[PDB]
Amino acid sequence: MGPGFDFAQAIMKKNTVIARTEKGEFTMLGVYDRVAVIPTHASVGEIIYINDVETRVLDACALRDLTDTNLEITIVKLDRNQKFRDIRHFLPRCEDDYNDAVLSVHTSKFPNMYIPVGQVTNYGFLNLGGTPTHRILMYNFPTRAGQCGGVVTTTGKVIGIHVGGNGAQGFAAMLLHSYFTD
Repeated sequence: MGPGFDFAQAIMKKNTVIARTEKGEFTMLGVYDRVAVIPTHASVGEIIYINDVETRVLDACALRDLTDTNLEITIVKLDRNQKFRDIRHFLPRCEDDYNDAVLSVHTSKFPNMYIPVGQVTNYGFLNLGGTPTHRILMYNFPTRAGQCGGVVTTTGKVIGIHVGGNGAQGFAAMLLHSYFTD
């Protein structure tokens, strides 16, 4: 409807796949080459389904900060025959607050879903499903089951992936450029 949704759509159409693990279907953001991200609670194994194709996982790393605190981001390298468009130049370098963000989801259950979530707070610490978690972004939308892995964007930046909610607020794990240096 506007330039927020325009940027979000451009990311969804070229840089997302549907990932299925034993824990469900997730929006998965492809970042560069065969490297993607997914919430750590997806519990990625040796094999994952990507757009319903059986795919070997070449490497998977559950990120933690240097306080050894969960970040709730898993980086996955996929044995896929095709590279993602490189979107690393759209990743923020530092922890920040944002105005006017969109949360975008693409699954069997929620195809082509775009939610204007508004102001995003650098929340920091969250007890997420009982796990102390750092680098959490917060937005005031009643997000629901099925939105995990959803991509959070502003115009020109990909800032996070949706990892939880409490019925009134939603929470995303930050994406930072430094996670994807190669």
